[PDB]
Amino acid sequence: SQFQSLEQVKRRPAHLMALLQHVALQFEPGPLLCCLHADMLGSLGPKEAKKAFLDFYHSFLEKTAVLRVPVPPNVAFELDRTRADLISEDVQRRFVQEVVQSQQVAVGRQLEDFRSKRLMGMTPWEQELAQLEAWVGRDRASYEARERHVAERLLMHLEEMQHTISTDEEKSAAVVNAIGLYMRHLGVRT
Repeated sequence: SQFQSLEQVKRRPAHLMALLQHVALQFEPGPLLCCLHADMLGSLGPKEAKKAFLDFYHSFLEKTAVLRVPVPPNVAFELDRTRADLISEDVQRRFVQEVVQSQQVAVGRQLEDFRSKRLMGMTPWEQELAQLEAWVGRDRASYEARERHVAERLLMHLEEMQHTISTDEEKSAAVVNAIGLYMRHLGVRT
């Protein structure tokens, strides 16, 4: 049930990597990557979250952003009229939540597609995910360690096959960096 929702998969590194590889090769990766980085932003302090939000802006909200996601007109309007310093923590959370809300449909459809394809054996790394099923155990920390180990191998593999993400080197690089950033947040060594 790791794929029932983004909330459930965002915490499972190996399962998330499989989903990421699927999306990166079958859809526009922007929406899902945006949601993951937005969640990551929510676990940072006021100071760190401020710098992280600017990166989030440059990666997913700015006009020339390679991974630009469809931005709510209200947010885009306000961003173009708000100075970085003027950005309050409250206003920042609003922008993030509104942006994340507008990605739910696309990400929801992508999760749906992943679940259907998975039943047909049309999703990557199913063998690894299957093998993890036998090791949940009684110790959550030891299981979590196993998940991070598998995810690391999947991340290494995705980087090697970077060119298959897109013919645009700027795009594939942006995707790898984006996934790398979030995986590091889950304790997955790059």
